[PDB]
Amino acid sequence: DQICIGYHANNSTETVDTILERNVTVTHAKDILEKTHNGKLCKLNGIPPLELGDCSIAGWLLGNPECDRLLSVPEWSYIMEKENPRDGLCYPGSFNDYEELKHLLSSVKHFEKVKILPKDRWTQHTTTGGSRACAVSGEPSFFRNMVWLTKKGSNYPVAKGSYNNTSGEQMLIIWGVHHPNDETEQRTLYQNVGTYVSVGTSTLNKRSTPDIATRPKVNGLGSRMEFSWTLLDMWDTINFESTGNLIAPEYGFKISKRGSSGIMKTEGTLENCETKCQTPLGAINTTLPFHNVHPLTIGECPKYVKSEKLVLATGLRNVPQIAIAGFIEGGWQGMVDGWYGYHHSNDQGSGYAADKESTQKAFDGITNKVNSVIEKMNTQFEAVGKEFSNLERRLENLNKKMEDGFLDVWTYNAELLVLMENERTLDFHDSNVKNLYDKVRMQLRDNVKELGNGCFEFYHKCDDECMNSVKNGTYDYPKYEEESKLNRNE
Amino acid sequence: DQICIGYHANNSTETVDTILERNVTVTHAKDILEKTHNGKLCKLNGIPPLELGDCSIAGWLLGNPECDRLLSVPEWSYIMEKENPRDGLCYPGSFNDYEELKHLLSSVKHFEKVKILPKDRWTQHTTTGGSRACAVSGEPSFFRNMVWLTKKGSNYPVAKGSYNNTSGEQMLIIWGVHHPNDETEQRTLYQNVGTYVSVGTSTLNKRSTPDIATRPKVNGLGSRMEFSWTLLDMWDTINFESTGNLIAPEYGFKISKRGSSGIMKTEGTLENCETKCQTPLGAINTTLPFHNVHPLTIGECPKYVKSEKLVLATGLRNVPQIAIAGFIEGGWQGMVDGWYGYHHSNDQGSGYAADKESTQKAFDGITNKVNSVIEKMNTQFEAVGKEFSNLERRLENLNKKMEDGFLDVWTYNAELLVLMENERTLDFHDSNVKNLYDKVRMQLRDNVKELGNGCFEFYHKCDDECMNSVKNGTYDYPKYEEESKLNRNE
Amino acid sequence: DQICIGYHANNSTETVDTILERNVTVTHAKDILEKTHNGKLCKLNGIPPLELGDCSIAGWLLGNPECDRLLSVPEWSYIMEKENPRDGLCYPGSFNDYEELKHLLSSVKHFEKVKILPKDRWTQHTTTGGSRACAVSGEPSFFRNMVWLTKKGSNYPVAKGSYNNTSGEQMLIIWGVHHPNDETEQRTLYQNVGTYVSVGTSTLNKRSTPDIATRPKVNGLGSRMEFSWTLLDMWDTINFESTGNLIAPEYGFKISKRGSSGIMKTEGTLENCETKCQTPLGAINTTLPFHNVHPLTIGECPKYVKSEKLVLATGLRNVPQIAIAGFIEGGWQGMVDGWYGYHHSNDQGSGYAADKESTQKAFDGITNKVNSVIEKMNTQFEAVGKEFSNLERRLENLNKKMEDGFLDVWTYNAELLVLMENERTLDFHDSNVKNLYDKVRMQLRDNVKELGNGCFEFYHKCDDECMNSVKNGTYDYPKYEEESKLNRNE
Ligand SMILES: *[C@@H]1O[C@H](CO)[C@@H](O)[C@H](O)[C@H]1NC(C)=O
Ligand SMILES: *[C@@H]1O[C@H](CO)[C@@H](O)[C@H](O)[C@H]1NC(C)=O
Ligand SMILES: *[C@@H]1O[C@H](CO)[C@@H](O)[C@H](O)[C@H]1NC(C)=O
Ligand SMILES: *[C@@H]1O[C@H](CO)[C@@H](O)[C@H](O)[C@H]1NC(C)=O
Ligand SMILES: *[C@@H]1O[C@H](CO)[C@@H](O)[C@H](O)[C@H]1NC(C)=O
Ligand SMILES: *[C@@H]1O[C@H](CO)[C@@H](O)[C@H](O)[C@H]1NC(C)=O
Ligand SMILES: *[C@@H]1O[C@H](CO)[C@@H](O)[C@H](O)[C@H]1NC(C)=O
Ligand SMILES: *[C@@H]1O[C@H](CO)[C@@H](O)[C@H](O)[C@H]1NC(C)=O
Ligand SMILES: *[C@@H]1O[C@H](CO)[C@@H](O)[C@H](O)[C@H]1NC(C)=O
Ligand SMILES: *[C@@H]1O[C@H](CO)[C@@H](O)[C@H](O)[C@H]1NC(C)=O
Ligand SMILES: *[C@@H]1O[C@H](CO)[C@@H](O)[C@H](O)[C@H]1NC(C)=O
Ligand SMILES: *[C@@H]1O[C@H](CO)[C@@H](O)[C@H](O)[C@H]1NC(C)=O
Repeated sequence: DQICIGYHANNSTETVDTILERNVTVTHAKDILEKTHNGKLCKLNGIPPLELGDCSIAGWLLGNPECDRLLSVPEWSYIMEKENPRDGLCYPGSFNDYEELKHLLSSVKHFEKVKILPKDRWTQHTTTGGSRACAVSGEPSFFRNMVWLTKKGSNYPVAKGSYNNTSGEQMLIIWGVHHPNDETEQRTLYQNVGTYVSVGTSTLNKRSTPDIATRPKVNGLGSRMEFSWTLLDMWDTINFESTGNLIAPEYGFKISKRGSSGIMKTEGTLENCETKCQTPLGAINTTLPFHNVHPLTIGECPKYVKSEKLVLATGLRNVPQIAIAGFIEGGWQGMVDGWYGYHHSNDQGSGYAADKESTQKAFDGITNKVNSVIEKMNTQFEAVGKEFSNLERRLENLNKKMEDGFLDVWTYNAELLVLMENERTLDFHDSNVKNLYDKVRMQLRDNVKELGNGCFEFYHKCDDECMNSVKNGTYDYPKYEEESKLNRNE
Repeated sequence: DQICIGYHANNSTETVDTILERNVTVTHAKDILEKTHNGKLCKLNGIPPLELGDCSIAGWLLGNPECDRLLSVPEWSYIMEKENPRDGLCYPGSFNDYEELKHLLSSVKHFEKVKILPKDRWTQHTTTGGSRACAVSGEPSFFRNMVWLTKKGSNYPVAKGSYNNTSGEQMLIIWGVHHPNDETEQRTLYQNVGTYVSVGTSTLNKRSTPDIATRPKVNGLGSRMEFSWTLLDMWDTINFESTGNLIAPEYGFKISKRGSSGIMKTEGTLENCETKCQTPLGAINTTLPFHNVHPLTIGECPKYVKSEKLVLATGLRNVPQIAIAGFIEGGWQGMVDGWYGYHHSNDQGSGYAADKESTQKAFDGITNKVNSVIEKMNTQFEAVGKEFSNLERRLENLNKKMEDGFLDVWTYNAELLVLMENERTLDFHDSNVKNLYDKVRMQLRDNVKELGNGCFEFYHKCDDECMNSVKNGTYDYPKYEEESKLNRNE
Repeated sequence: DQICIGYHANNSTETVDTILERNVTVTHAKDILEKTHNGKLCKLNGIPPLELGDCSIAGWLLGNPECDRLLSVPEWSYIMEKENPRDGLCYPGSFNDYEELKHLLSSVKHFEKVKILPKDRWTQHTTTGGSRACAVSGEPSFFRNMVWLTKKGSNYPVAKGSYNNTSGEQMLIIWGVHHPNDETEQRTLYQNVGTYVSVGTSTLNKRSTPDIATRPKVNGLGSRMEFSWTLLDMWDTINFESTGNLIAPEYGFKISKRGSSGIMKTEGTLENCETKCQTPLGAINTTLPFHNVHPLTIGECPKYVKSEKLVLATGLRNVPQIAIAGFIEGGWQGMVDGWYGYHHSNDQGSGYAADKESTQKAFDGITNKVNSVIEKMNTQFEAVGKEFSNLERRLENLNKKMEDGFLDVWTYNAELLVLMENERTLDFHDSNVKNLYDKVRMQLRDNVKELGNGCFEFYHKCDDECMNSVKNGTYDYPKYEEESKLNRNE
């Protein structure tokens, strides 16, 4: 008769990394890093994004004639913009606080265009001005959401306009100021020199004066146009007053829906698909705590790491070599129902077996460990992306260094955690096997003979019921004291 | 004769969490998180705070007529301000670089008011202006710390004034510019059109021109007042010059004391205590590495975590059940003098004991562990809290993201550290018990018989001195070697 | 005849720190923190720095007469500047966006000065102005890279100038505006009142008006000069137009070489030495992952921490005290071959030996642990250091807070890592020795008698070949079973 204690081995080729060893083959493993994507731009939670195409945000809001497909725009989940859009400001100029406007748009999901100043109200001025830069079918034209005021006859009276925000939400209003190239242009367009443009709300007070100077020609013109924006609160009034050089708004954008959104810089096209996580390269469908696809992401997505491999060991170490010995020589390829178990060879045949309580405890421990590593990570809606102007380099560097530092910290945390946990579980398995061996040895006492390979040779004749009692921890030592004593002394 | 090796158990119900198991009952535990406060706003280090009430910082510094109780304020530890103060700028207008001024006030603990420009020196102007917006008992009034200059007769001469900073410390000076509603108001107040206000120091050069336009009525007036502030260095001069629309200062604020302070947004009223860490909800009396009361604190306070439980295990696992058995079947409820011990049973009675060396070593190790966990955390006087305007949303988002990232980093660190250290301790105790058993077995050798439940049956007769020796570590094997061989063979 | 198992001891006094106990003496240890430096300012990768001396960046770029040595500066690796330089703006004034220019200079390694507007093209103006502030050898002078335009006779015509950037790279151009003290000075210099300065590029449009007011006297003058700068793109034009108060540039700075440089604030002088890492206190010459010299470094430098000691244990605990006993009583001073070994004593002699397999496994384990700790840290180039004005205190506080937080996080990480891995290394060594003892006992079975101090006593007579077989792992139990059974019973 004979009983042996050993562990389980299979044909797996999965390897993990520990703090003491590299490339350790294991029976089972779990990957906690996602490295794949579908390479497509899809809908987020069932709502399609807003595809700007070759247009810019300023061109969309101002009403560029080449962006006429965006006159009415439905609800969106995020905005897709090209890195260097072509159709922006057709008339050369600037746009004050552009990055602030984009950041505000990062948390707006829908707009509603409202006619706040009808074009026909300017009954004392000419409202049909145009330029060759914003030309449609050769003929000169202008922005579709703005009105250009010009003298009627040889008179430019004071232009006054007001609007009381009775819409129901905050309103975004954009106006502009014209900077001509020479005094002849100023006198031909506005008939007076020394003009002003005045805009004032309950919390805003701005006055601007045109600048007349020769400038390098952009898009064929030496003139410029400066645009400004404001947010009109509910039940608040905006006033306009100008003696010349005023580009007046005809529409105002009301914030109809609010939420978490962002601007994605991409050159692709929307495709028919759905997802819950979106990256500039493609969507992610995963349930793991890490990924290394792209730092910029929109939606509820796992943390981003600069790691090419993060594998948690779950099973034992694969050292399969092997009367039949025990755990000392190596693992077993015949035990296919548990991690740790027994092996017996008596008169009524032989065979393998598997201990239940120890395997259950080890399995529960490993499951708790992996769940604790996974669920201890906070996931929220992250839309990390910001634009800075050419005079805001220090702020941009600060933002970049902050993101880089946090990324490095989390990379170090994940790597060290996995490296140490793999070593601990590998030692845990050996400790469990040794504990089972010690328990069996203590329960058997002097009635058996050790062999040095994890196997015990019995002195008495142990049948199947006695082996079952041994495996279940119900061995009756007194029942075999007299029997085993005779052979031991002989 | 029996001598058993075991550990201590009690009737505790405290539970700790490890990385392999959850809700593990322990004999002793230590809490390293505090979740309680007294809910009272009250003194920091013996210095009462500055309670503004319904007044804002701008209203206090300018001298709003509704804040006359603040015209002479003593030392303070921190400033208490409401979220939306009611008595600020009685005259509608704006304040330039308001948030920078508040940040500067975050490091000032006392002000001294110095009369730098007496009201009676303006002998060629009228210095009794007022408005219905700032009215006391119905009659018009004005800010108590500034002078409104108006034409005398029908002339407004050029106004000049200067001050040389001979006070011994840095001084804060505030001036304002008036923006009328129409030309008639400008003519009846200053008699001139196209005026300027010039303020200049060694490192400052500012000139402003009033803007005349129709604006929505706030507090009944279409006019606005714009205020600016500067910091005048020691032995430096400030120059004022204006042809109209100048609100001139009468007082200056010199920084008498400097230190660490802050602005707390609460709606409560000062009460009586003597604390050292203040939160907007209440005070904290703690000696623990962490807390979860409120993020924004003033003083030296523990690190803030988004954790509801952080308990460190400092004792053994509580297995209640135990002739008398050993550590195989569980712990003892009758050994009340230590962690690891013995239990002997000879003809002269049977009682418990306690090994002192092992218990002392384990106690020292656990104490060093907890002190290493607690004492490596750096604590310092932190006054987190900053303010941003409507046109600085990117900066606000950057600040919030930085604070949140650091908070999650520390949360993960603390939770993982506690989870691992609990397993380390629970394995340490079992290893110590195993080592004690192994040492006793090795020094006893063949003279005893094992029983598999943790204790030994003696072959000779062991009196009290022999048990004292085996506990001591000076058991004499040759003394009983001949006697032991006699009964072992039989 | 007996054989013992023990470990290695020596005369070292190195000390390490663990999490359960402090001040542990180890046989071997590794220091991973450098605390030393040369104390000199040297050349980075063979390229000497730019020594500004008593000059500022503005003084060097504008051409202060005292800073006449920095007119043909060659390529540099980093810039050395003083905290309060003496030779800056000789004529009192300001410099708009000075900090942005200083930040841009941290990514430029060479400037080429090209003449864009020669001083002789101003045929209708006087270009020989000067002041007593910027005086050389008593006679008045001015900046060497700037031109002061004044009236010729009693006329100041419209001054126009332009330049097309055909140099081959981006250009840095600096201009200025003069602010006089009284109308008499303005009439004496420019003959016109109500002048302007206009500067325009493809993406820039600026207009300035002189300010005439009485100011405190700095350097003997009540007048100021305001300087501004731009970055001209390739194939772009800059236009200058002025009716007065224009300080036109004569040279433009071409970015000839771009890289990663920085500005170091020091009061020292350059010395003849080479280095790869530079700090304001000296140069670092290391391979270690950490240092604690100075937070601000330029080059490839280890991470900075606030620790005074970081030592990794790579050996055993030094407990030297010893028939010869084994590992129960202490280490051995005579077994200088490895870490773990045996001592044998038979009739053919006695001596010490070592087990090569276990020692090698432990050695590669410790080496792998050390390499894992050191190599996982990411290093790169970062010229840490930024400047902020007096109105940007919140931004400076944000930068300081972020840097301090990251430094604290990394210090905590390194300290806890060192403690836990030291503990695990000591436990590793103890477990290895115990495993060797268990292996020998298992292989030798009943032919030997245990003694309790790590030594076995053979029942048979074991010669040198049998001892070598025991060390080898090929001890033949049946070959000695018959003889060993005879002596044991008697
Ligand atoms: C571990 O395996 C990887 C590939 O799986 C190999 O690149 C690396 O060199 C291996 N490491 C060692 C120490 O053999
Ligand atoms: C704007 O409309 C609201 C609601 O009708 C009204 O209360 C408010 O007085 C209006 N504004 C003005 C300036 O009349
Ligand atoms: C995403 O993965 C889940 C697996 O949990 C699967 O059920 C689902 O169909 C997948 N969806 C897509 C769009 O691939
Ligand atoms: C263990 O299994 C044996 C099988 O022979 C059975 O007799 C015994 O009652 C079992 N004991 C327990 C506690 O399940
Ligand atoms: C642990 O106990 C708490 C309450 O004491 C309970 O809320 C929680 O669900 C328990 N966890 C498990 C895994 O049983
Ligand atoms: C201001 O006073 C100091 C000393 O009181 C003096 O040195 C300085 O010259 C004064 N300033 C002026 C402009 O006179
Ligand atoms: C126990 O050991 C100590 C050694 O310090 C000795 O002084 C004492 O006498 C011993 N006690 C007994 C009962 O042997
Ligand atoms: C330790 O012994 C070595 C001999 O190998 C000797 O060189 C060294 O000086 C000794 N150190 C001390 C502190 O005794
Ligand atoms: C550890 O050794 C150092 C010597 O470098 C000593 O200063 C320190 O006090 C020691 N630790 C303790 C706890 O005494
Ligand atoms: C500047 O020079 C480039 C070629 O070097 C030329 O193409 C461009 O037209 C020039 N600029 C102007 C305004 O003519
Ligand atoms: C720097 O360290 C290296 C170590 O390899 C050494 O050879 C070299 O002389 C050192 N140089 C200086 C300047 O210390
Ligand atoms: C010991 O093992 C080595 C294997 O490398 C073998 O060559 C040698 O003969 C063995 N010697 C003895 C005495 O077993």
